[PDB]
Amino acid sequence: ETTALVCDNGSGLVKAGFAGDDAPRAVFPSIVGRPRHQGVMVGMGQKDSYVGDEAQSKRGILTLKYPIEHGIITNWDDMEKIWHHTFYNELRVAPEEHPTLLTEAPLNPKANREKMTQIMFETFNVPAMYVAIQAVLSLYASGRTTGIVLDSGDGVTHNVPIYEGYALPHAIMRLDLAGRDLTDYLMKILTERGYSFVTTAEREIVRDIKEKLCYVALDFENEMATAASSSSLEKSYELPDGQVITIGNERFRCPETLFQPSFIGMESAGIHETTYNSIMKCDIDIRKDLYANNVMSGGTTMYPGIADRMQKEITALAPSTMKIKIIAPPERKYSVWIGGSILASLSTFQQMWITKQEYDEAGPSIVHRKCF
Amino acid sequence: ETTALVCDNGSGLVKAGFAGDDAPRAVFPSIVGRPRHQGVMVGMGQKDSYVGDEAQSKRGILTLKYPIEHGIITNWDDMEKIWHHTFYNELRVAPEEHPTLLTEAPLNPKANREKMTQIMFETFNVPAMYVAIQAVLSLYASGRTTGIVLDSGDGVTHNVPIYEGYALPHAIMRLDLAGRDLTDYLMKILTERGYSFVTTAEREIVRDIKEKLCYVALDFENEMATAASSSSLEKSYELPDGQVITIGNERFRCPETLFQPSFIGMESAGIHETTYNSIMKCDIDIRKDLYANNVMSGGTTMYPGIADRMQKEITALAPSTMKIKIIAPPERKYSVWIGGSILASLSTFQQMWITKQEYDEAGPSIVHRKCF
Amino acid sequence: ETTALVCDNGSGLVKAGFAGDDAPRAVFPSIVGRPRHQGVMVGMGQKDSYVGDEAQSKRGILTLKYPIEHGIITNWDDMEKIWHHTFYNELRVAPEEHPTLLTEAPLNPKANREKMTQIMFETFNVPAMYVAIQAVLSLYASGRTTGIVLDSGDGVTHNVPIYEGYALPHAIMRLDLAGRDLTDYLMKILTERGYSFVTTAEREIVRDIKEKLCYVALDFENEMATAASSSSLEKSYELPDGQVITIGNERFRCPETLFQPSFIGMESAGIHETTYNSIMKCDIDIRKDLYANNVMSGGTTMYPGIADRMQKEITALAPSTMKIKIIAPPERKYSVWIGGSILASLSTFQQMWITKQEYDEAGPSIVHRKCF
Amino acid sequence: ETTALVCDNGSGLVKAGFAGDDAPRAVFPSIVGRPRHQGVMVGMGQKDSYVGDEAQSKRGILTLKYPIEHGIITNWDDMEKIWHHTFYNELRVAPEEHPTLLTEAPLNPKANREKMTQIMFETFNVPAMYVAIQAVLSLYASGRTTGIVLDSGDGVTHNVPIYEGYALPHAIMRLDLAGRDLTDYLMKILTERGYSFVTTAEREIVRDIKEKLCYVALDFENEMATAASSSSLEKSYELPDGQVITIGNERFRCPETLFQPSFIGMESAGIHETTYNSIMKCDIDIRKDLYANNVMSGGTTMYPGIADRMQKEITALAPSTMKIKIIAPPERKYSVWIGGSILASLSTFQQMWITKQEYDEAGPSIVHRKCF
Ligand SMILES: Nc1ncnc2c1ncn2[C@@H]1O[C@H](COP(=O)(O)OP(=O)(O)O)[C@@H](O)[C@H]1O
Ligand SMILES: Nc1ncnc2c1ncn2[C@@H]1O[C@H](COP(=O)(O)OP(=O)(O)O)[C@@H](O)[C@H]1O
Ligand SMILES: Nc1ncnc2c1ncn2[C@@H]1O[C@H](COP(=O)(O)OP(=O)(O)O)[C@@H](O)[C@H]1O
Ligand SMILES: Nc1ncnc2c1ncn2[C@@H]1O[C@H](COP(=O)(O)OP(=O)(O)O)[C@@H](O)[C@H]1O
Ligand SMILES: [Mg+2]
Ligand SMILES: [Mg+2]
Ligand SMILES: [Mg+2]
Ligand SMILES: [Mg+2]
Repeated sequence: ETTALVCDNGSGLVKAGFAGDDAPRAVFPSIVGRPRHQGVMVGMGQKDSYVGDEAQSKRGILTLKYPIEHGIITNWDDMEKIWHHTFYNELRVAPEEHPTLLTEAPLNPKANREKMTQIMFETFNVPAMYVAIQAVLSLYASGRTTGIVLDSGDGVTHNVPIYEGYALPHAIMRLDLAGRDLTDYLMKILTERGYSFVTTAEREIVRDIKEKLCYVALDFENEMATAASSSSLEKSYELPDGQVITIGNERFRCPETLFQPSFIGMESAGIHETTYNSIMKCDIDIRKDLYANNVMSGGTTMYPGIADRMQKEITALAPSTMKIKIIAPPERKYSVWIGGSILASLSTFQQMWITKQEYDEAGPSIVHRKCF
Repeated sequence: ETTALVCDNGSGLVKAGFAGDDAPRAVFPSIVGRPRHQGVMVGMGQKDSYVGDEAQSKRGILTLKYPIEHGIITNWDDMEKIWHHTFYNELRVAPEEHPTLLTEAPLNPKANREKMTQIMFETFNVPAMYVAIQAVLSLYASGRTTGIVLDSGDGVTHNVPIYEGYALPHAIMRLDLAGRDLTDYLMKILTERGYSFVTTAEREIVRDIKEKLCYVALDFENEMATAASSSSLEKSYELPDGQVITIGNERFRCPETLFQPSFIGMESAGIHETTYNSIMKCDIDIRKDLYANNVMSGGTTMYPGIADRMQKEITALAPSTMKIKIIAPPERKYSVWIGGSILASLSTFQQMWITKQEYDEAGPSIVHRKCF
Repeated sequence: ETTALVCDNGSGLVKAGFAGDDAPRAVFPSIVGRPRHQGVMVGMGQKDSYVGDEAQSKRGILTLKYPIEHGIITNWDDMEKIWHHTFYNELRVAPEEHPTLLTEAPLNPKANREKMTQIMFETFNVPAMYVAIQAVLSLYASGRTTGIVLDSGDGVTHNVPIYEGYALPHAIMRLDLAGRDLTDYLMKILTERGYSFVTTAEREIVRDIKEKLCYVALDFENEMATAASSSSLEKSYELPDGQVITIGNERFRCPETLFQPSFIGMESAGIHETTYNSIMKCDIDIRKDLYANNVMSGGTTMYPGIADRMQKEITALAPSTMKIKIIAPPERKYSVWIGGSILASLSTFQQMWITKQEYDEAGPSIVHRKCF
Repeated sequence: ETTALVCDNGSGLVKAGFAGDDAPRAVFPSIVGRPRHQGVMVGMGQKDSYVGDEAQSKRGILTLKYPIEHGIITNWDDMEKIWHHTFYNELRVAPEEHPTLLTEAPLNPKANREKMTQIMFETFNVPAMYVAIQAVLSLYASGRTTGIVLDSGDGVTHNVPIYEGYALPHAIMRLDLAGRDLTDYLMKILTERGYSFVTTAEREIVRDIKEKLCYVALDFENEMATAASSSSLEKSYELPDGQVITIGNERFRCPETLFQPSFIGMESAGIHETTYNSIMKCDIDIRKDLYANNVMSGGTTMYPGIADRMQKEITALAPSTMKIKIIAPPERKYSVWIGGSILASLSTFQQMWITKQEYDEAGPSIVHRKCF
């Protein structure tokens, strides 16, 4: 009993490590694959399920499926299987040796935090566990206690305003347009170039196109009229089969969906008017200290030039007599885990766990009252 | 009950032996001969049928006929007769002593695998038998689990892609241009030299011309224009009657039919565009690992310089940023049997037989569900 | 200038006629044939290309090729040749006399609609033309403005939800399993009966087997176990050479691929879970009016008993408190053209053309903004 | 330069005439005779070689020899001598006045068409010449462009399928059982009556027996059992020396060799299974139009009742749901020349000659590329 596990179960990518380190020892996607062909070799019951890095190598013959949809775990027969791969096959530690700090998104169903709690005790038998909130932990990474958290992950995007210690739950604006629904819009606009990426194996190619050749336009129409002279923007990507694709104005139209959700047909507003409408529901005296502290996190805020368009477009919405400072640390991808490393290494937290003894006599409703 | 028979009934040449050896103990062609003349000696009912090595010695007075057409057994009164010659007269073992591993081509009719099964139990009374696939067994010989199998035998040629354990049945491209239909094109282009090889006895001479003086051109037109100066290429063959033939540009035009099936008038493409079109129907993530593993087998890939023209012409079709590696072992003629020796000598296979007891209560549809 | 041409260039069968009629005056397949043999008669340069009904009569000596793959035109040297056969040799009208209403599939590449537009002006010099969408025009035939369109043609199958005027482009689920890829599965399951249909000339025989003896099972396993007593289902077809085939359980396994795309190995779902997953991405208030309006069209919805299995299997997926009404008109094969006859005969459309004058000053990007 | 010569050099009988006529002006056998006795008169060097009609009158003292064996010219010192008799002594025209249309059998050696070409220019100095194929020219006589040609001449018999313009070279079934090898079987079955016809002078008597008293049985065994009551079939022939022969069942057993090549010991099948096996190698879509067009030609199809047994025995081999129509014109002996008269009298052919000027700069390989 020395250190604690921090198993950030993201909606698209599991991050796990130890309390204290500044880099997780387990980065692999939340993929549980099933083979779908015949299998004529002598390995009949040989590796019926591939999890994580296994199902990323062998993905041409596997029916991949993300077990987590918008932060809501849909398949408990598979999310147990990633955790069994997480502790034994990748971290190589016993679950019974160390406590665990699980993370989840805010506004999740109340049956979701309980079913995570039921598994970590009745299956893995951990000593103690605490389920934090992913938007709280972005402050501990940046070293603040004040700000609003644009936590655009892979399954969900949600602004959470937090003033000096005190979170404001009546102003969380959740949005279900995230990195998984940008891939599905990118596969719909690569069809107009002729390239047909359809199945789940090609879905992991388009996600790799999105992480390499896709930026955010500062102004959208003037980058659109630049694509009329289609020579200075068409970058080329080299597929796993050796083919090439000449992708042009699809470089910037796929992350513009974060600012124009009418492209994929969502009746809401982008991440510049769900931040501005989450500050205009806070109190007027703390409205000045939230403009100067705009913490971003998540994978979907790793695009080139997303801190420019946030600062350019909130300023068009804010009253123009004071400043907007988008605070984007250059390692903000892992920032939910980095704050999870710090908070599990404090002194004022080692009494805030939930032990097995406390879980017995108080039941699974002891986890919802733990700081909401 | 110690070892197992592996009776590879090829479409033109029966290979039989024991499980464990690296060379079959029975190599003789699938020929059942009938005499066609009068027979004035006292041997009236003396040896009315000659099978295999018998009908290769006495072939001047016999009406030879292959019982197997394109892998499909056409005459069950003769294919029983080769097997009765196989077990007793050549292997000299009882059929009831050892199990049997029969091989057959993929995409054969479903009545063909059943009628082989009916004979091996109700006539020879073997303990157990398993009908494998000839394209699977080329991997066990080469020691791989990944690749596409150019299995150009004597009756049929078929590319079968197999990734790491899992075969892809929706991409098998079968082709009925094989070594038997190259003999019939060679007898049609020896007519233009004047030499008339017509009957079935001379058909076994032309097959012996094809196995000795016929190579594959690397480039076809530049070897054709070389034949204008007709002195440096005309090799001579010495017939069984002592005659000679001065064969020239017919050295390379008969195996060019494997790459130009429009010579014998087939509306398909050669073995370079049925391999390339069998990879372009596989999934895109396994398309890279099939280019680097091109297993060849069968007798018709024993020509001089066939690994050159495959590697030279798939490369003209593949995207030119990555490599093609034609894997041609120097004993690939027997490679269907060599893999049959290994697979019958495993530990994870000795439960995968089909016994007589299991065949009784489950009927002849128990053999089609056995790994397709 | 009285009427308009409606040239529905299908992926497998060209339909052309006049605006106003209820039956097209030109039904012939999209086939451009090249002869592949010697041609020893005096007709040396005599009819080097046969198009449509010509290449259906003489198909034994022709290398037929469909110019259109999945709605995407692959060979512009041949698609011009069908149109030159369409206007002059079959409709017998000048192209310069009447405007033209071309149709195409949704989610086609943006270079495909432009290259059709470039040919109809710069080669045939038509007065005006409009490129509609084939899924829109299925509503005008059925006389509705509300519904989802199962447009299972020959090259492509795509559900398009359309509410009262307003199409929903963020819910089109395209699928590349159509009538051409059912023929290729039927030629792979006639091999297990022994019958080898391989070349392109026999491909037009198997397509004629599919249109006559192939129905859809209501329940699949109970029609499969019916084939164990193989006497009451084996229908016979009489080939062009006078042979017969006794086809059994291949009557219903070839259109079951429309509901089980894992048979030909596609990692997607059938046309019952791409309709249900295209309604579950529409808004919840219009989800009730799409269940009661399920327009089918295309050739591949002409099977016996396809309206039964759609209504039987969406009902297993829908919430079971309200109704599903599959609307299948008994002439739904030509329904893309029937709606094209009506829409070219309206009053509110005769200003929605694209003239040659408007095409000059605005360029080929004037056709993509025309109602998407 | 008005008309053209058509010198059909048959394997047993030279036919020559002019382009336009419906009957050749030169019918005489291909016989070059040498005298073999002493010659005691004063005519020492008097007529050392007799050609054609000369060596048919004086044949009792001449060693006759056919210069052509199975279409292959064996003695160029004699085939020049027939042509020198053909142009000057029988047609009485200069060779330099008119072009020439030579005919030959298909599948002849490539040295045979060149050596004919070398003689017609470098010895006779004709203006232009074209070497056609004898099986093509049977269609022009019958006025068709579709059918299979049973061209049973004197040296060779070969089925050639020809569809609408386009010949199919991969289905020509050549057979070396023809009218010359029926004479040699007739001289072997007249020995059992006692009559010994042995030398070449008596060989021209047996050929005259075959052309007068030999028919084809419709059913063979029932005409054989009719010969048990040997009174109603034994016809009598009157020899040149005044003797008579009472020939019985040898009337029909000598042309039965055309349907039973095992009588003279050939390992092949008759002219009913080399026509049926030459249609079963054609494509399946043209297999119906070859059954209804069975053109016969050549001298060996002049027997009484050969159109009956072809139509009676292909029908036993064909699928019995459609018809067989043996098309036998009543002048089919000269039909190779009749088609040669028409094709040399066309307008689309007078550019398809091969002049002396074109032969100089292009060499003797210009004749093989001329429509194969
Ligand atoms: N460098 C990048 N640029 C753009 N998008 C990225 C990048 N890296 C990851 N992403 C997107 O973000 C997702 C990963 O975000 P992450 O924060 O790991 O999700 P989660 O909230 O589930 O942990 C990926 O699915 C990918 O689509
Ligand atoms: N050395 C050789 N070179 C070229 N071709 C060969 C050679 N040996 C055999 N063949 C051809 O390969 C055929 C034998 O192939 P094989 O693999 O025995 O066929 P099967 O699949 O029926 O066993 C023979 O008919 C012959 O035409
Ligand atoms: N009666 C039928 N039953 C089943 N399938 C049919 C029938 N008629 C046509 N088909 C299939 O539908 C295809 C024709 O569809 P069609 O509507 O012409 O496609 P498109 O017009 O989109 O190219 C044919 O290729 C055939 O496979
Ligand atoms: N009336 C006849 N009946 C049967 N056979 C005949 C008849 N006339 C000729 N023949 C045979 O046909 C041969 C002539 O065939 P022909 O077509 O002249 O040969 P080629 O094809 O070499 O010109 C003769 O050798 C003779 O044996
Ligand atoms: Mg995350
Ligand atoms: Mg083999
Ligand atoms: Mg259509
Ligand atoms: Mg002739």
